[PDB]
Amino acid sequence: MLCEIECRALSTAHTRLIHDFEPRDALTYLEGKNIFTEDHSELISKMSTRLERIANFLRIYRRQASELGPLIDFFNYNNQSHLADFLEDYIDFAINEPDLLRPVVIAPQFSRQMLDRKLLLGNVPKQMTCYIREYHVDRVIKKLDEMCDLDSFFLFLHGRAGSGKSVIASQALSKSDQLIGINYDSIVWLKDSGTAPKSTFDLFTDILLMLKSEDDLLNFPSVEHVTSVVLKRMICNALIDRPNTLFVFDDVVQEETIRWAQELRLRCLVTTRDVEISNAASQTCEFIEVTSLEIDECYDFLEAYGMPMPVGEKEEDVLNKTIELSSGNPATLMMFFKSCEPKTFEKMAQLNNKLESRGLVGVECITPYSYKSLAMALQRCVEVLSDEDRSALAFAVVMPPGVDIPVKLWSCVIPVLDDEVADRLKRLSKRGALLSGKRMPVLTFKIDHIIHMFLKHVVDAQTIANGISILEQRLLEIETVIRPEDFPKFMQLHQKFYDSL
Amino acid sequence: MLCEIECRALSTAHTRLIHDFEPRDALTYLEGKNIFTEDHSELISKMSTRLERIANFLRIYRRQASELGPLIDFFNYNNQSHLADFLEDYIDFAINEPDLLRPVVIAPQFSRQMLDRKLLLGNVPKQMTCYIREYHVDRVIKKLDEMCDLDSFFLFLHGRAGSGKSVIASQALSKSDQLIGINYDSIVWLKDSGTAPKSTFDLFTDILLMLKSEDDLLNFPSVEHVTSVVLKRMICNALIDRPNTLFVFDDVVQEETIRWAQELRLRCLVTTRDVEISNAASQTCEFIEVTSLEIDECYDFLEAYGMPMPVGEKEEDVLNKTIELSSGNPATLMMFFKSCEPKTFEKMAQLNNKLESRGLVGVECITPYSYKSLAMALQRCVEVLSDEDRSALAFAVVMPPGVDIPVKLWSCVIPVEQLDDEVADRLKRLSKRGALLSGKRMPVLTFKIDHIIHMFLKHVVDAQTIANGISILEQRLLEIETVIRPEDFPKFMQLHQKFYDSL
Ligand SMILES: Nc1ncnc2c1ncn2[C@@H]1O[C@H](COP(=O)(O)OP(=O)(O)OP(=O)(O)O)[C@@H](O)[C@H]1O
Ligand SMILES: Nc1ncnc2c1ncn2[C@@H]1O[C@H](COP(=O)(O)OP(=O)(O)OP(=O)(O)O)[C@@H](O)[C@H]1O
Ligand SMILES: [Mg+2]
Ligand SMILES: [Mg+2]
Repeated sequence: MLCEIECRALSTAHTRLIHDFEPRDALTYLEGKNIFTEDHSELISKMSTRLERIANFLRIYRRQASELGPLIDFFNYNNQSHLADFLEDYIDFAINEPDLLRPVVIAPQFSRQMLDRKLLLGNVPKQMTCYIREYHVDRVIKKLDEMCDLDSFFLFLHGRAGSGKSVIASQALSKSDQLIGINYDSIVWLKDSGTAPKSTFDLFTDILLMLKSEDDLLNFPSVEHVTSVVLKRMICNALIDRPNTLFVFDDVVQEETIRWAQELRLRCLVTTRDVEISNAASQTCEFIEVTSLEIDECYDFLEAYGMPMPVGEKEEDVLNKTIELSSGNPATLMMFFKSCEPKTFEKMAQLNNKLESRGLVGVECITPYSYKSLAMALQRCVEVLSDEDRSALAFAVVMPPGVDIPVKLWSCVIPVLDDEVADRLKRLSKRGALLSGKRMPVLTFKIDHIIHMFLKHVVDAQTIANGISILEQRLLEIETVIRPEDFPKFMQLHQKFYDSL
Repeated sequence: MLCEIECRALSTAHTRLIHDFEPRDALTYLEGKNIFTEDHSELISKMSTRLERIANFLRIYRRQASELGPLIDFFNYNNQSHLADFLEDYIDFAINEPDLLRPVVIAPQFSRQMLDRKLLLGNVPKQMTCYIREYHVDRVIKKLDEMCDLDSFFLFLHGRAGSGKSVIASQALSKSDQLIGINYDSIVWLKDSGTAPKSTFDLFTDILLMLKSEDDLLNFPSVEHVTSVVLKRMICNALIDRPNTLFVFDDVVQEETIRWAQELRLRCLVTTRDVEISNAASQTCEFIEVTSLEIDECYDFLEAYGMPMPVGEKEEDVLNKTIELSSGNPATLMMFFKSCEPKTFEKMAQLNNKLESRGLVGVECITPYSYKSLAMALQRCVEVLSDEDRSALAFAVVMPPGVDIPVKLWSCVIPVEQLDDEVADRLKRLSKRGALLSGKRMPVLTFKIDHIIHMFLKHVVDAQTIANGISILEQRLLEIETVIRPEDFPKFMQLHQKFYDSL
């Protein structure tokens, strides 16, 4: 055999071996330099046209010669030195010059390549135009290039529900023309939502078909009936073709799906609500959290969608009302714009009210989200919890939202040393991100408003009157500052908040 | 047919028959040396790609030639002597010079990028990164190289449940680049869990497909309906292609599965809870036990996963609490880390408590194990026991865990002339069928019971059945530290009243 460079030279010099070069002329000389067999020679010497005696002379040559020499020592001898010189020069700018082009651009316009073509068969969705989160979309791409060498790995883009985890993939894959082509060769993107015990197999049924190209979606058999093991090994098969290929698993909720991408040794990205699905993986597991929208970042998001900026004082405040409500949440923001009809501080403030008094359902819209209001979405990240975690949850309604509070101070309204309350609470601000893991000054959690007006218009009416009474019970006996235990027996600073019941 | 060495040479020299070798070139010459049929020849001469006219030329060749000769007497004639020479050398370091074959005509092609390949397709799972048990992973690989010559054999990697038997295979196969390529040519890895009377056939249904390459997973017929005998002989068929091939049978529990790998004369590794499945084998049966984690080894496991080391005294003790609890058990350890939230001696000691008072379910996690808590796992190794062994088991809760005690001293709480030699008999069947106790011979025939293998029982046996074993204890109990408690002082088990209080 030869190699990519030695075969690449017979590739490069081709509109020349088309114009002038009779193969027969070389047969006698190459049956001799022992790079042919008499069946070979005649096999090529009796062809109808030359494009045959040439394509056959080339295909057959790249097999027999211990190198490319006994062919330049022929174009020289055949009055065709003008050929053997080109090929000589090509051997020189490869073995003497250790450089040619690097995987880059001499065939430009990846604008429908890396874009359109490669992305659309990855089923990547349209990236976002009118706002882009730098910080994160950047960090991601970075943590990708870092691993494009690695042989299998898990990138967890964990975050809040509806909080815009998927858009950043569509952006961080569509923005940079390196990830596709350069770092990774192809892309395959599947939304999971594996709830069933069968969704997680079936996902990797449609991946196998995401792989299987036009190469028989007709011959698509009864894939539906195959063993877990057969489909799996039958993907290892289909994988020869797609080396350095990247999977996006938009919205995973089953941990079996992750068990699967590590059984299969897959390079994958994951967008998920629940983070602990990563324990199923003993691997290069690296994560990027998707914070509630920073107080500065949101502002920018606003003007991005022609949304008016504060003139006075208690009008930016009647905007801080909204950032306070949608405690940093893209999708519940988008439901707003879409539903801020006039666009005045006026009609926005009508809504700040519809919210305190109709929860998330008071903005329920046709947002580009696959959900009406957030409530529809959250409903799920709820039913997933343990019947025990579920209980301890819907009780922590009765609270100060956007207020930082001690563990014992929570122990009062919660079911079961109150070290176990501490335990559930963390399982929560982890399994769908619902609170706050704050270590110092003192082991305290929080509860945002979005993650509240959901609860608010969702828990059985009596269950609130009950949590509040259960509050006052303990509550007795013997601003940038956490409220100490010199003054716990009264939660009266927040009587204010507590009035709204 | 040929054989493992004659077929192993066409296996070894393969990134060469990929780079340069047209099968058609050999058809005319082999229809002639009478090692083909005209249907055969055209059958291979009209293929779309060469990887076909090559895989078909190889599969078909290993059938027709009384030996491998009429193929080296061709690569010589086809200007491809650089091939026929490799294969000549390979015949030489097998029929003349034993041994020199692996160092010489095999290693200079070792490719660490080709493991990975071989491995993904053996369905070997990702080896473990952040901790590796030297002692064992090493011993294994050793006991493998020892047999890569042998024609069929059983390596039993027996051990406790969840105690990390399978990880060591993924490591001992993925760490050393000799086992794959050098010692053994290819690898096939299947998790058994054969409970049904049909799981054990079906396993060897999916192996047959593990073998059958892209060569018709489309044409996969109604394999489901074939006789035991036909599938079996139909694997002997499929085996011509995979000589020196290694099977891993992650977690076997049916002994029929072993009857099968010895009917088939298979080179296999086995990870298992129950050890007696080896009696079904009259063979080179060699075993490696997987001990509870050594008291030093565990420590290392800890720091491996950024876990804090003892500053004071009764804080390493409130670590020795945990090693004492998970009486050397990887998977029940992993459930811990995953669930040691802050990571302080504090929050770890909260858990030392959740354990004494919620058994294994007090750490039940999403560990990389295929089980929540160990309990889910053990449940099985339990329902396997004989209804009689099952009884004698759940009674030996009422005990001192991590305490070494006499047989008669057990005879008291256990079911069944007048000689308690039968208690002795069940107890051994136990620390063998899932490893549950302790086979200690001298000073005196005594067993033990670890804590993990206890807080399972603890939160599992019917409440009354404990109040009952304890009363049944005191009954006999009367009548007429590095030292076993003698029989001068048996009538009182009061040293362990301490332990016994927790009831
Ligand atoms: N420019 C933008 N960048 C990021 N997110 C945006 C942008 N514009 C709007 N969004 C909001 O995010 C919504 C969809 O977000 P996304 O699907 O990423 O959330 P998610 O966290 O993936 O939720 P899930 O995984 O549960 O579907 C949009 O319909 C919109 O409400
Ligand atoms: N080297 C290791 N590093 C970290 N964790 C380990 C290691 N070995 C074992 N474990 C623990 O054990 C789990 C898998 O254990 P393993 O599969 O080895 O046990 P097993 O004896 O095979 O049980 P079974 O026979 O039922 O498969 C891991 O998810 C982890 O919790
Ligand atoms: Mg989405
Ligand atoms: Mg296992």
